[PDB]
Amino acid sequence: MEKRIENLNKKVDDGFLDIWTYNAELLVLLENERTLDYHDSNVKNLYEKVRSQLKNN
Amino acid sequence: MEKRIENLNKKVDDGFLDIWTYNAELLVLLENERTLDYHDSNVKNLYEKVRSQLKNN
Amino acid sequence: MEKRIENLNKKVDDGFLDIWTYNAELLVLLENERTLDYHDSNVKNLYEKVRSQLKNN
Repeated sequence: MEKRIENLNKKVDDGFLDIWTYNAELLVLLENERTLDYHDSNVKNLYEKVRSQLKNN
Repeated sequence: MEKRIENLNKKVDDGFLDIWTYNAELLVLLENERTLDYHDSNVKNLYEKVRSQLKNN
Repeated sequence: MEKRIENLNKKVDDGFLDIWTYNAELLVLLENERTLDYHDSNVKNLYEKVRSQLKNN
């Protein structure tokens, strides 16, 4: 019998991982082009959010 | 006893809030650098999506 | 009676669609400004992730 709640929890975790992994990859490309300055506290704040989310997943 | 569906609903809402809050913060940094022009209707359309999602959460 | 698991599954699918649609729209604006180079394999990798996610939803 289908474990509906376990499967939906796994779908949410996996989906959140894919979303935060994409956010990390875009942010590293924007920092490499220098679009955003890694020295700026507002940019550091973005980086810390993505990092926090990936370690949590 | 664990309220599994209530807890998974709270996890989804909280996760969506964190994702849309990040989208808003990146978009304001890209508009401040003028990478995207706030005058452009396609950029306004992004802004309205993030705004709609944050008010809904 | 409320179909709680069916409704939470629909909320997750719809939310993921809105998140990946936003990612696609931002990436096309950043490629149009040439912030990111569509010729770069790392940028192609972003594009393929968003594309994969939208076709799956």
